Amino acid sequence: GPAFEFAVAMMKRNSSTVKTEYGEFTMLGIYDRWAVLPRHAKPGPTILMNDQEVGVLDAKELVDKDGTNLELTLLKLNRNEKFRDIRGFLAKEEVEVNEAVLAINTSKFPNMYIPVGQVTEYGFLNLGGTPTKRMLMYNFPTRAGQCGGVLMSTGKVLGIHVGGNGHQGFSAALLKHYFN
Ligand SMILES: *[C@](O)(C(=O)NCc1ccccc1)[C@H](C[C@@H]1CCNC1=O)NC(=O)[C@H](Cc1ccccc1)NC(=O)/C=C/c1ccccc1
Repeated sequence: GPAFEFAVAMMKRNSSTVKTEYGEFTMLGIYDRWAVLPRHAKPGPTILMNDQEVGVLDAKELVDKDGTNLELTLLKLNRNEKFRDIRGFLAKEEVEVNEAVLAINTSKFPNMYIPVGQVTEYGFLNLGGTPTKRMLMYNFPTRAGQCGGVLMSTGKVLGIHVGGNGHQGFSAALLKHYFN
């Protein structure tokens, strides 16, 4: 109930639809001109954000202290408007919750919300041939076009949807320290 209300407002204020050469994704703006996509979106020097061409000043593919994939890319966008600052909604470590909502904002899934149920710290996953850490898992059959979806509970932005095996979905935990 509260989590859906939270999700809808978060998506209205901070999310957008992006197209790269690799597809269409939900994008979440974090603060200032820094946003996040799934790594596999592979943003080039320009992206389409709500159909408008926007320059990418800088792009950072995140890894842990061993070089292990986190499956997030951080993007600094060449634009006047600043994102509302949502770092206070990001945890310091992986959040487990009993009820979460996954929010999608593309041309395909416009303004769609999915109650995924329980979110568990899955940790390690071999994600399409790549060893990947800090995965959050939910037992909903997510499908192609949901990448970049934003995983939320009431007052919490938990992670970004980056993959699925047809039966379970996985989110990269969105941690506060990535945005210091
Ligand atoms: C998203 O990337 C996605 O929704 N992409 C847009 C898209 C639209 C149309 C066609 C194809 C893609 C995708 C979400 C998955 C797909 C099935 N269910 C989901 O929730 N994610 C992937 O395709 C990722 C891509 C990837 C991740 C990391 C590095 C490089 C690429 N791959 C997987 O989820 C693979 C999973 C897997 C599981 C078991 C065994 C082998 C592979």
